[PDB]
Amino acid sequence: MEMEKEFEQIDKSGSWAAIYQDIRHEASDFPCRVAKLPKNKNRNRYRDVSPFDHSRIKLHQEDNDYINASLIKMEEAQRSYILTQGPLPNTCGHFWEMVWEQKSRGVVMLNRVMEKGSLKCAQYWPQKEEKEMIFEDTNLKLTLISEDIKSYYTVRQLELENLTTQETREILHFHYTTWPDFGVPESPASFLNFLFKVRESGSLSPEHGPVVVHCSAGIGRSGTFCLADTCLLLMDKRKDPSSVDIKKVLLEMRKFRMGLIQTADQLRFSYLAVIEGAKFIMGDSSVQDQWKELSHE
Ligand SMILES: O=C1CN(c2ccccc2)S(=O)(=O)N1
Repeated sequence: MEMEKEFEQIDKSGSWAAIYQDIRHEASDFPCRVAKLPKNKNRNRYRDVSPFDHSRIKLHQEDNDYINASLIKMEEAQRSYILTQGPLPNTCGHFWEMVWEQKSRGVVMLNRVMEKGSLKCAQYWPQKEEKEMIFEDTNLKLTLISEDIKSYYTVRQLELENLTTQETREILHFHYTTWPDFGVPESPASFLNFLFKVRESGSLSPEHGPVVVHCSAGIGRSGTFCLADTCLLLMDKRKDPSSVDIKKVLLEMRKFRMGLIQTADQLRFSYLAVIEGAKFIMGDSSVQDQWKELSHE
């Protein structure tokens, strides 16, 4: 595959930093006016990470429709994702409101509530079934139905209810717990095992709203996850891994949200995951169980 040759080429000349910095230089620049309004200062976790006005998700409420989230619509691949920051103590209600209004089925969390001794995300979901959460502001109820804890990730079945209409929906929460901030997965096997788990749940299917993906800022780890998934989907459509230009795809994604993929090594890891994942797309069913093994699930 073209990417495989390119990989060795860059790896040989050890120029990932140069390749990565080039993408940053070419990346799109669009207005983030709403995000910067004074009334929204307390709705942003990082002053330097904001959603573009053109692709930001709007909450369905007259008061304030702002939430730090972006709709990444990949027209070519035919899949959309909503990338957002880890919710703040005051935006947990906004977060579930977004999940409801956008009709999402799954939520992918790639960070931990606490990392490097600091709080990177609010405890926005219930940890015990007996203690449901109620969000007054958005009038939503959230209950833990069950959870399947594994070595490095946990899958929870949640029940989201619109207290206004009393409708109920099943939300699946996929939590990757071993992906360090500004870091990379333990191995592509571990990452791919997790991605396919999300895929097998139907959370990424077009019959549901876009899956919600987030880490702390919603650009680094979240970008890596989406880049890998989109690239695998593309070569799957054509059944031709050579037709995928990883850098072009990343640049296309960056038209919807700034700074996707935060380090040169996260870019390098992306190449590894996609090249590895190609094995499955090309008809090798056995590698999935191979990944499950190596992942030390
Ligand atoms: O790897 C990373 C680095 N991130 C980040 C990006 C900007 C500020 C703070 C943290 S992320 O939470 O988007 N994932």
